[PDB]
Amino acid sequence: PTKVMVAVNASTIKDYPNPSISCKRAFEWTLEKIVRSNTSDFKILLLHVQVSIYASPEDFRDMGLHLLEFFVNKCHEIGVGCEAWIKTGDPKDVICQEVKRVRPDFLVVGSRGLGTVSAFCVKHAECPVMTIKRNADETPSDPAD
Amino acid sequence: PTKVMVAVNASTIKDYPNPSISCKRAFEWTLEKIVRSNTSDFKILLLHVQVSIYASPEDFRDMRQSNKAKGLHLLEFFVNKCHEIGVGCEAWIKTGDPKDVICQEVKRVRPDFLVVGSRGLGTVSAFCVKHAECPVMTIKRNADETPSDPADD
Ligand SMILES: Nc1ncnc2c1ncn2[C@@H]1O[C@H](COP(=O)(O)O)[C@@H](O)[C@H]1O
Ligand SMILES: Nc1ncnc2c1ncn2[C@@H]1O[C@H](COP(=O)(O)O)[C@@H](O)[C@H]1O
Repeated sequence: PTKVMVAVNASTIKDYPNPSISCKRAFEWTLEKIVRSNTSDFKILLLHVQVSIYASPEDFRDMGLHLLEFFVNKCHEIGVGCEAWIKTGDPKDVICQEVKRVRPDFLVVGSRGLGTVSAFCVKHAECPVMTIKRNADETPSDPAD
Repeated sequence: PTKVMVAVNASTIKDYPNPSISCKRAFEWTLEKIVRSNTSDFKILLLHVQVSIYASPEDFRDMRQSNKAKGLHLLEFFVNKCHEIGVGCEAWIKTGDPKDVICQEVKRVRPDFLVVGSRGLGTVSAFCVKHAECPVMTIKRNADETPSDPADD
């Protein structure tokens, strides 16, 4: 079973807990075009890298995981096996550290196509890397978003 | 069926008409890890980018070693590889600057993704990842087939 690591992160423009447009597209494309209906031939490894006094009812209302849950649901829905977890530190380094630890067959990263993370992975990950850029119609006017 | 474009080129260290170590690794890896036994779920699109008076027998040997011929022999190697395991394929040659042409071909043919080998030098693979208008899979060579000078392919 081909182990596909998918680096997933939060959106900075879409409200929380939405995944970034880039990693969502990358994830969905991978399921559409790579996994297809062959759901037992692949295993998705979802990695997200992450960087008390109460005085009124209001303070209780005010009071990474929900991201992972979005993708785990997507996998469950079409029946692909997955494992999802969080590690801490600099995302591009940690992704690479996790590639050498987990040894997935390849790494999927979205990319905003700005020329940080996706470029470093391609350069340094110790497995093949699939870089997926956003569709034109879902690319924000400012590509950095 | 997922259209997989695979950019293939000739080796400069291996005698002709051998594929480069990197694109060979790239192709074989894709068959092994992506296509697997599901040979009808994928279609391989093999692209090679290529960069008359005869006076002596030697001129005919040269012709047979031209880029055109280096090109076709290259395509035939991969088409045989596809046919052997029963994966549908299409293979052709375009002319010009390889990185530019690969990208032009991506937008013309519209494959679901592009597979390129990579020597891991930090020319072609990095340009594709940056510019191709489809997903790009970059596959580097195994340690044990990487020549002492990584520029060699
Ligand atoms: N904090 C993170 N944790 C896991 N993956 C990340 C993280 N940040 C970025 N990525 C990956 O990098 C992609 C964006 O790459 P880039 O545009 O080069 O920053 C996202 O689609 C993710 O695949
Ligand atoms: N003439 C060419 N035609 C098609 N693909 C090429 C050509 N030259 C290089 N490539 C692709 O670029 C890869 C090498 O990438 P790089 O080491 O980054 O130059 C090869 O493995 C091929 O996948």
